[PDB]
Amino acid sequence: SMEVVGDFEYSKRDLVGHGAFAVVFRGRHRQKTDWEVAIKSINKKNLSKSQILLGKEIKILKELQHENIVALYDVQELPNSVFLVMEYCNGGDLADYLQAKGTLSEDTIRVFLHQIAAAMRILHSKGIIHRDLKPQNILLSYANSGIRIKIADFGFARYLHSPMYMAPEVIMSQHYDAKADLWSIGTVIYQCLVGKPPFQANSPQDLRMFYEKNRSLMPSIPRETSPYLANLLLGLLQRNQKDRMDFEAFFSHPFLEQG
Amino acid sequence: GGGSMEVVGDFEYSKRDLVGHGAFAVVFRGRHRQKTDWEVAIKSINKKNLSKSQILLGKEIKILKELQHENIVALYDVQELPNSVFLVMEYCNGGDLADYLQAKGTLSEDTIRVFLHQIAAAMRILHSKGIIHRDLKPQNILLSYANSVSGIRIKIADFGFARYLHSSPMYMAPEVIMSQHYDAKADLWSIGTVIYQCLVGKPPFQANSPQDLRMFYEKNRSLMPSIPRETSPYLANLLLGLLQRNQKDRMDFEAFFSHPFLEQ
Ligand SMILES: CNC(=O)c1ccccc1Oc1nc(Nc2cc(OC)c(OC)c(OC)c2)ncc1Br
Ligand SMILES: CNC(=O)c1ccccc1Oc1nc(Nc2cc(OC)c(OC)c(OC)c2)ncc1Br
Repeated sequence: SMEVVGDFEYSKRDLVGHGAFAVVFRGRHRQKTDWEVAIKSINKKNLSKSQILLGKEIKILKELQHENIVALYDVQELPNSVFLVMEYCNGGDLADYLQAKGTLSEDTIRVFLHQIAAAMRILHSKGIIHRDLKPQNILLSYANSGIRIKIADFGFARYLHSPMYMAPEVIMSQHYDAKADLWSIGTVIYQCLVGKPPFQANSPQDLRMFYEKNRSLMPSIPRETSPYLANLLLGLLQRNQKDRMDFEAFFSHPFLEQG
Repeated sequence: GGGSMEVVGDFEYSKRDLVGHGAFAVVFRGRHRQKTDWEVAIKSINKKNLSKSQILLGKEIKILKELQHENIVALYDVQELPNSVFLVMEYCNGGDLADYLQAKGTLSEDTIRVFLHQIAAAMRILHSKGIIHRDLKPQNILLSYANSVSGIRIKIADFGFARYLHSSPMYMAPEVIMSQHYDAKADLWSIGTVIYQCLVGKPPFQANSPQDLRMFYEKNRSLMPSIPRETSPYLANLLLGLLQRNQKDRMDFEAFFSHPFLEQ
C-alpha cells in the first residue's frame, strides 16, 4: 500500500522527519521510480492557526530554479492537507554532517561555500533574503567533492522592496536586513572551521540583548586560518550591516577562486 | 473572456460594472447568483502578472479569513482559474476615505470621532491577533452607507503590506534578532496622519520625495505637527501622542483604545 500524491507515491514507513506543522516522507515518481522525492504533508487546519505563510514559501521556491536550491516539483491540495513534492537530499542536513565530522578542511569549506554562493547569486538577483540560513537548513546530496549543497526552508524569507501615512520606523527600516544572509553564512563557515558557532547564548532574549548592547566582538579566528578565509570571516561577521562585506565582494572573493 | 458576463463560484458579474483597478487587481460590482440583492466586490487578479511581483496574495487571503469584523472588509470566497484568481469581497458602496475628503474638504471633530471609533474597533481586532497593517491610509479605508454621517460605516482594506508579529538563534543576523517588534506601533502613526488630514486637510509631514522624508525623520529626533488653535484638548492630545517619530515615545495601543477623545 502506497499513498498517492499526483504523479508521485510514498510509503508511510519511509519517514524522513517532522516540521512543526509538516511530516516528510521519502517517495518516488510513479513511472520514473528511480526519481526520489521528499513529500511534505501539511495539515491545513493546523497551518491556519499558525503564522506560517506557505503561499510565500511556494512562491519563492517556484521563482528559484537552481541546482543549489532545493527543488519544488509539485503542490497537491486535498481538503485536509497540502502536499509539497520536493527534491530528496539523501545526505541530511549540514548540522548532522558537522556533528559526524567535527571540523572541515578549508578545501572542503571552499567547495561548500562555492555552492552556497551560487545559490546566493540567484537569491540576490531576485531580491530575496533567506534570513534563517543555518546548518539545519542546508541539505546535502551525494552523487555516487561528490557532495552537492542545497539551501532549504524559506519560511522566514522576504522580498526586498527595491508615503506620508507610513510610520517613520517602516520608511527608515527599508533594506535593514539586506545583508542578513552574509552574516549567517559567516556563522556557518565559522562553525565548519572551528567547531562551534562564534556567538552562543542561554536563550533567544539573552542573544537579543547581547547584540543590542554591542557586547559583541570579532570572535576568535584560529591562527591556522589562511589569509583569504580569515579576511572573508572578518568581513562577513560585522555586527553592523553598514560595515559588512557586500554581496559583490563576497561572490568574487579571492577565497572562492583558487587551487 | 469575450462575453460581458462572468461566473465566479456562486457569484456573477458583468464587465460593464467596473469599480476600478489597483496595481494587480481589477474590481467589479457583482452579485450572488440566487440572492441577487446581495452585492459583492469581485477582484480579478492576473496570475502571470502576480508571479512577476513580490505580492503575497496567499498572505492577504490568510489574514482576511482570520479577520471577521464589521469594520474590516469581508472575504466571502476565493476562486482560482488557470489565468486568474478571484476574490469575492464585501462591496462598500461609498468608495474610499480619500475621495470622501476630496468631496468634503475637512471634517468636524464629531465626524472624526465616529470614523475613529470604527477604525479603533478594527485596530482592536488586528492587535489581538498580532497583525500590523503598515499601509493604513485614506485610499485603504472604505465607506459603506445604510440610507447621514452616523449612517456611514468604515471598513479597513488592503492587507498587502500587513504582517504578523512573531511572538539561541545563533545563526541569525543581529539586525534581524534586534528588529523584532520594531514596527509594532506603525498603525498608530498612520491613524494619526489620517486623523490629522481629516482635521486640517493635509498630511502633517510632506516632503520633496520618499527619501527626503526618510532623512527628515532620521535627522529630527522629535518633530511637532502644526495643531490648529481651534482643536479640542482631547483631539490635540491624541494627535501629539500618535505623531511621535520614535515608537519608544509613541502612545501605545491601550492608551489609544481607551483615549478620552473616543468616548465624548
Ligand atoms: C529544513 N529541512 C527540511 O525541510 C526537512 C526537515 C526535516 C525532515 C525533512 C526535511 O526535508 C527534506 N529532507 C531531505 N533529506 C533528509 C534526509 C535525511 O536522512 C537521509 C535526514 O536526516 C534525518 C534529513 O534530516 C532533516 C533530511 N531532503 C529534502 C527535504 Br525537502
Ligand atoms: C482598498 N481599495 C480597493 O481594494 C479597491 C480599489 C479599486 C477599486 C475597488 C476596490 O475595492 C473595493 N472597492 C469597494 N468599493 C468602492 C466603490 C467605489 O465607488 C462607489 C469606489 O470609487 C471608484 C472605490 O474606489 C476607491 C471603491 N468595495 C469593496 C472593494 Br474590495
